[PDB]
Amino acid sequence: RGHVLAVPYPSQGHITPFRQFCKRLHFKGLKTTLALTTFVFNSINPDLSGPISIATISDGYDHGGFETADSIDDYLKDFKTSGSKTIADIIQKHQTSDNPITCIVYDAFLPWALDVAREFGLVATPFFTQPCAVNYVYYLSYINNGSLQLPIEELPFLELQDLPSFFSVSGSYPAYFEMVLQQFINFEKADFVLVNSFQELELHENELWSKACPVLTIGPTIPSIYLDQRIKSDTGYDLNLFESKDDSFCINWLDTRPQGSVVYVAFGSMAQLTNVQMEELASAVSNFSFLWVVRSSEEEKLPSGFLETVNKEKSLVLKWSPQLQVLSNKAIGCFLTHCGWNSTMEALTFGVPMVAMPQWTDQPMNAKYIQDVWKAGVRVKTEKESGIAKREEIEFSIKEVMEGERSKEMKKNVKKWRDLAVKSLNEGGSTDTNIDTFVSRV
Ligand SMILES: O=c1ccn([C@@H]2O[C@H](COP(=O)(O)OP(=O)(O)O)[C@@H](O)[C@H]2O)c(=O)[nH]1
Ligand SMILES: *[C@@H]1O[C@H](CO)[C@@H](O)[C@H](O[C@@H]2O[C@H](CO)[C@@H](O)[C@H](O)[C@H]2O)[C@H]1O
Ligand SMILES: *[C@@H]1O[C@H](CO)[C@@H](O)[C@H](O)[C@H]1O
Ligand SMILES: O=C(O)c1ccccc1O
Repeated sequence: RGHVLAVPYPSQGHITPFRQFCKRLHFKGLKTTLALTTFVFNSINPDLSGPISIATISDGYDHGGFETADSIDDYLKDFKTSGSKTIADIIQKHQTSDNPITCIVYDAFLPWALDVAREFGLVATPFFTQPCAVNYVYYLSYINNGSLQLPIEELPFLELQDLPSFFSVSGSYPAYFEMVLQQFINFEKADFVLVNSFQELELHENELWSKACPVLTIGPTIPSIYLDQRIKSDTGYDLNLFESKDDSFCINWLDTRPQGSVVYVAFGSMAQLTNVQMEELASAVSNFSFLWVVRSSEEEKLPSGFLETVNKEKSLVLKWSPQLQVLSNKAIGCFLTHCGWNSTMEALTFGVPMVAMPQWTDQPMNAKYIQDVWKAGVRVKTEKESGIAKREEIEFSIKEVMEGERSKEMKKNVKKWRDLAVKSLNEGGSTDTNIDTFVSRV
């Protein structure tokens, strides 16, 4: 008779793994309530794929969300204040109910949630939505104090341009940098540490980070239908902040294309590219058959007249994609990606080789593992005066994944991950066992 209150950070790349993890807990017999901010809750269009219980909380920006904050530091500060009160509201209200909350799974970005869980005598477990290698680097910085020493002794192959953007773009995003460092301020006092990865994907880094902490890999959070198929209702991502266009057009359009012919291009839910970068992309893209996601707020930055000179026989532009169905479609030749962790793990488990074009935060690390560890893609060369990828380098990287000699080797190397993820989610696998360890304790 346990009840987990799950609290993601209010963004798509964090709500999705949290929701998928709750579906796994429901399948194991554990009730969950998902705590969403009021702005996010009123932004979702509910087409559910499974049972869901949602409580709303506040970050202090119910009306406008993050865009109405004065600054990133004010947003996180108000969210700790408002979010701590409204999380406590849910726990207190449920204390006289059939199933009082017994545990808080909270986003590692929000370590103040452990203070609330302690105040009510609850089990507390941070949930890291980024891979073990990224988190371990941040842990090493924190136990120093905000500084990392290259080379990292137990990971000597990493260079400065492989690190999270906060290290290589000096002074960038100081409040977000303090946030990722402060994920470890009280993890000492946490019962477990949960991570959206699976052990066979980063054995070395999972082993290293586990010496410091009790870490439980519980991923990948990809819907059950694509992998182990143990959860029959888990057919897709069902908490979308972005309207889905009514997905059939894009997937009908992909079915007409020859196998491996389409270059899929997407940058996640919040990355913003410059006009100069959009033009180098739009030029490089146009030498190929492509499916490119440009979010509605980014359409301004494409060259004027572009969305009409597209060749509609071979190519298509969307505001948002059904990315899971896109990546499982065999018209896809390769994935030009910003290397957000969900998109990386989705590309890996589906066997789609990548052109890595990291933009910031943990993306450079994922780009490095994509190219040099998993050997499932190549990283675009960026010119150093700008940080920008020129169209000729973007085109070279696409062709290297689409057709070169290492292209054939990268396709077989990435096809191994599906069965390893499936094995991990099935009975007796590392993730399935780690979920049972967590459920037993709760
Ligand atoms: O057009 C799109 C682009 C992204 N995604 C989903 O949005 C999530 C993006 O998370 P990620 O960690 O890759 O990037 P972030 O948005 O956090 O930068 C992923 O689950 C993708 O499958 C989608 O459904 N349609
Ligand atoms: C972190 O700061 C960045 C700006 O540097 C914000 O864009 C980001 O806000 C996210 O933006 C998404 C839309 O692009 C929303 O889906 C998400 O809820 C919101 O958190 C900040 O988190
Ligand atoms: C932070 O800056 C990056 C570029 O470095 C951009 O991709 C994001 O949109 C912004 O939040
Ligand atoms: O939403 C994310 O994926 C994210 C990742 C790193 C830093 C800040 C963020 O909002």
